[PDB]
This record gives sequence, structure tokens and C-alpha cells, in this order.
Amino acid sequence: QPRKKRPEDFKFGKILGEGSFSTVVLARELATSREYAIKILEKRHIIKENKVPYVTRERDVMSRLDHPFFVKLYFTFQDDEKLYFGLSYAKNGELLKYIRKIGSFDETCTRFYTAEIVSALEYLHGKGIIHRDLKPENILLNEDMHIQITDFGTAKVLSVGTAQYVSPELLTEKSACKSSDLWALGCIIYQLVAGLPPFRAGNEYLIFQKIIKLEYDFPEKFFPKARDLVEKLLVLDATKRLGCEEMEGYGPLKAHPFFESVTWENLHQQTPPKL
Ligand SMILES: Nc1nc(-c2ccc3c(N)[nH]nc3c2)cc(N2CCO[C@H](C(=O)Nc3ccccc3)C2)n1
Repeated sequence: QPRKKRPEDFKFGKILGEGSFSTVVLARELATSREYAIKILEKRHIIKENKVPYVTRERDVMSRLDHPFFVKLYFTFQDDEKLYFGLSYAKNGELLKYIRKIGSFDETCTRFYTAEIVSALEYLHGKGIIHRDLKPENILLNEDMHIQITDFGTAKVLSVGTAQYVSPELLTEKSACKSSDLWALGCIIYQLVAGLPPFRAGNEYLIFQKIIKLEYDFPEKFFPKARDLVEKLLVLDATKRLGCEEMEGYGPLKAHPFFESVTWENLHQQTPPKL
């Protein structure tokens, strides 16, 4: 392996993202002219706020992963005050931005991007890893417009996330499983099509109320096969969500009529439909 990298090895530029206890900064490595998204954390702050387990979890998970649809951790280093994680730079930023930009996806784009997310989760879950906070904000887009999923501090490795995407089991048990990610997937599909998350309200409490009641509905202009699929994912009983182990996994999920024209084997090699 190459020698440990250091801050002076890079020219730092603009801020790419702000976390609860971290900041992601675009950086160019001088020797290679390569661009990385460097996540910077203050050791003192992480210790003071008892965040060490989240930092460690993200490092350990983002290292075990080797798949095109996930942001990769290339290297780490530190100076007296800070930790630096060198991550893949996804030039086109957050999926959330594109949803806001174009309003709502047509069926061809919904299907392609939904398929990449499903394919990514199949990989992740096959490694016994659960994301636990999947959302448009951490589904990034590469220069090529393929997804790259990031933000793994909340992940769990098998032996409360963002309000709008929280699964019922978190609200009623404080427990999460692979199926929690599938619930998130259902919300994300709904949002790609409707342009809005399914569970919306004045505040967090009211959102949680709707979730545990499964109180939401489809606009008239919702692709019917997408609706059927969403209905098989947004299910209160976590053991009855399409894709989960008790439902026999990813086979039946990928075989859903909404994905009829999808070629699953090489999505990363296909050219994404123009947004
Ligand atoms: N790994 C990671 N990558 C990015 C990122 C952003 C832009 C990028 C680009 N343009 N290319 N690559 C990029 C990578 C951002 C990010 N988050 C920022 C938002 O907050 C999160 C947080 O605090 N999560 C949390 C909070 C508390 C506990 C556990 C987890 C952390 N995490």
C-alpha cells in the first residue's frame, strides 16, 4: 500500500456537504490531479459528543463495500486535530436536487433509477448490511449519472433516521432490519413519481402519526405498476414487504411488473435515460 496521505497532499476547494459532526470538502490530490470528496471530522468534537461509534461504523462499512453504486472509501488519515476520509467524488450531487429540479420523474427514469437502487440494496443486504437511513439526500449521482449511495454512519452490520422515511418498526419497537431499507425504498419511489414523499405534515410528530397509521395516498397521475409496487413495500408488517427474506428476497422484487423491461445484470454499463 502507498504511504499515508496528508492534508498538504491536496488542494482543498468548495464544501460539498455538511453533516451533524463532519464536513465534506472537494479536494484535488496534487500528485495525481485526482478529485476526492474528503470528509473531515474534528476528533475533539467527536469524543466530546460521544460519536466515536458512528465514525468507526462508517469507516468499517464503507471499506467492506466494493460495488459501483456505492461511494467508496479510498483512504484515511489524520493530523493533530482532524480525521480525513477520502471518498468517491460524485460530481452531480444529490438525487434530491434532481427531484426538486425537474419536479417528478417520468416512468422511464423512475424505473431506471429505482432499479439501480434495488440492485444496490441487493448487494448491500447480501453482505448482511442495513443502511437504516436511506434517502434522496444520500443517494448521489456520479458524473455519468449513475447512483452512488453514501452516508453509512447509521448503518448496521448483522450478526432514528430522517422523519419522512422512518419505518413503522422504528416508531413502535426501536428495531430495524433489511426490511426497513425496503420501506425507505417505497417512500423514495413514491417521491420520484409524485414529486413529494408520501408522509408529509406540519411537523415530525404529525409525520410519525401518519406513518404508524399508513396514512397516505396516491395522486391520480401515478404509474399504476409503480403504485402496485409501492403498495407492496409500504406495508406496516415488515415481514410482508416485497424483497425481504420472509417474502423470498430479491427475486420476486426484481420480477415485479414495474421492472418488466429492465436488464438487471449490467445496469452500471447502461446509459441512464436523460432527466
Ligand atoms: N459519507 C458521507 N458522504 C457525504 C458526501 C456528500 C457529498 C459528496 C459528493 N459530492 N461526493 N461524495 C460525497 C459524499 C456526506 C455525508 N454526510 C453529510 C450529511 O450528514 C451525514 C451525517 O451526518 N450522517 C450521520 C449523522 C449522524 C450519525 C450517523 C451518520 C454525513 N456522509
